[PDB]
Amino acid sequence: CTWPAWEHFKRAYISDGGRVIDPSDARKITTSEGQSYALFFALAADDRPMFDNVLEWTKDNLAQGDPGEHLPAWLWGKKDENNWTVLDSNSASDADIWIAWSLLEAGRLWKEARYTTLGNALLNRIAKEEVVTVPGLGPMLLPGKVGFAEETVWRLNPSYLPPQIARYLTRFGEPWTTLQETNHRLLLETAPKGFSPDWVRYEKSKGWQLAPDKTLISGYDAIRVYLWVGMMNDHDAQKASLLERLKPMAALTAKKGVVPEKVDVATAQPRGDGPVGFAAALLPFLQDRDAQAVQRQKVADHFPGDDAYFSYVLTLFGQGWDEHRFRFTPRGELQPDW
Repeated sequence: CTWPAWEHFKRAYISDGGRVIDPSDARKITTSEGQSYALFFALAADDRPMFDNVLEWTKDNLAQGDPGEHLPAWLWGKKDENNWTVLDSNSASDADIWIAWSLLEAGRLWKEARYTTLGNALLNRIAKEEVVTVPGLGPMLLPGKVGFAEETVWRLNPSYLPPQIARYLTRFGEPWTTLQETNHRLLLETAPKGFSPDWVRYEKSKGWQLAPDKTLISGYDAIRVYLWVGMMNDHDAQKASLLERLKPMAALTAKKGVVPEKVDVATAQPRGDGPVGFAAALLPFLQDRDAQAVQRQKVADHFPGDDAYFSYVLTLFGQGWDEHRFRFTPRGELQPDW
């Protein structure tokens, strides 16, 4: 009853103490993102021992022992020859959200009230520290607790709140009820050519900043937008509207046979070939049987090695969903494959 790609990921990328190590950083870093993804994959795999191992490392080393009182620091690793510690105390809200959702779903599915308590506390802390009311938009999720909000300009990351997780979180009331609506609009309104940006700015009295720009690109963050949308349950009434908006990414991938590495959000111009992780990330997204099969062949023949954290986690998400390793319900709950 095992998931072999996850078994190997545990052996090759997760320390005995429970931290996900990106081997491609000289500092041998752990990110809150790596931890949150490990929590999700452990829950999908019905792997409570690794879930607890990862969670305990996260709370003690990223959150001063209590994510309910401290948002996890996003970056941890080797600072000096003699000091392995937090490298950046700032948060990353995509990770905070995935941790909170994974805690709530583990508490529900494993019937363990402590996961629920910690997830509820973390979710309230996310709301307190990195959800703000933006004039003209309403409540929005900032990419982190500092550094993305100023008096007249805000910067958002469309990949940071998967639509199905937003749908799930509405069960806890405001601000999650309204955040689901503002997130849906964010995804539709900032993809004027059908490509979602890594990062997008909103300016007071001016609206979204969508003029052509070298930093307004569908790249290594925005690839996950298409992934999240593809993994929505078909009975979520809003999946269709998101697939329709983002359909040019599917058409471009199918035409080329290769997922582009970067696409200019304002002009739709592609450049570069994405890594195997981008191929896997689009498996749930591509609705055409043939285009999907072309990417499936790439993932099968170029499966990521032990030196490729990013392509590996994208592959666990996309190939995992492609292999029915997990599903989401129409409300964004985990539909486990146990």
